[PDB]
Amino acid sequence: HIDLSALNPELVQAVQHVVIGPSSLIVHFNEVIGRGHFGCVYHGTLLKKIHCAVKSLNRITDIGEVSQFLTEGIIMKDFSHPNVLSLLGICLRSEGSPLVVLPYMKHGDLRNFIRNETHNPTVKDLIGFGLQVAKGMKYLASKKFVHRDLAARNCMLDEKFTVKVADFGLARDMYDKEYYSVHNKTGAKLPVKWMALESLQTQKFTTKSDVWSFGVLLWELMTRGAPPYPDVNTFDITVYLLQGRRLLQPEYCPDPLYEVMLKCWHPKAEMRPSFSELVSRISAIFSTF
Ligand SMILES: C[C@@H](c1ccc2ncccc2c1)c1nnc2ccc(-c3cnn(C)c3)nn12
Repeated sequence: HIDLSALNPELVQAVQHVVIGPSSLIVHFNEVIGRGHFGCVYHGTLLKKIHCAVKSLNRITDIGEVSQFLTEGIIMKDFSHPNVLSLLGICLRSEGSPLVVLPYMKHGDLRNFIRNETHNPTVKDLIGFGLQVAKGMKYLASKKFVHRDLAARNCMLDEKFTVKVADFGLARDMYDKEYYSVHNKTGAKLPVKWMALESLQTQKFTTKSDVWSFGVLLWELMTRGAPPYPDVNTFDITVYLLQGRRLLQPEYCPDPLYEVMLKCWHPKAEMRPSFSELVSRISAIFSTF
């Protein structure tokens, strides 16, 4: 049972903005539409009816850890961009951890979308999806918000095929455990194959290490969702990157686009482009298609 007296009254006042009454929300616990480490995602509907995705946090059973997760993710309510996933609200209730309510994404996550063989997205489709991610990440960087887990699996597609940068703030979790590894300095599960080299070394995350991840994500798009470095063990990813080695050019990636990737992986964080700069580069490349 989550007691709001246990919640920092500081937290109560930010949460209050977005709370959803339990009678305003219907959840179908028999309809799992996603699986994370903190809980499952269910089909819900929010009241004037709205189809939505209900993220459970019930795996987080400690009130203090629940309170810290809310504290860190609540700023989410303050963001608004067509390429960034929005928060519909938070449903506190009678027993168990809070439910987080997000818009329903009709086409699921981006990686599964492009791996689907009937979809068979063209090079131009894929580059366009990449442009959309660049714009959402441009917005988040302007807010000084570091994502720390950008990857194709962590972006969603709505009914209009608009890409939403997702898996951040209150929607943060690990939604595919295969790509998180404890073989890093922290000892905790991390997406080591999407991480900038200095992140693996110093354990720090910046907008510049997001740029690095965006490069890997571009690579994923052009390979239609192939796993990065299938041949590099999680034990070797750091030294591999130290030796100057990088993901290879995808068969159907335009030479100009590969150049952008290499840039995102420059060893000197300050030498890598900004997202504002990436939106320009990639737009011009898309336009020449
Ligand atoms: C709140 C949850 C969510 C949101 C909307 C959904 N709409 C429809 C269906 C499921 C949904 C799940 C969410 N928020 N950010 C993210 C980022 C990635 C993923 C994910 C799930 N599986 N895989 C392979 C990736 N989920 N995710």
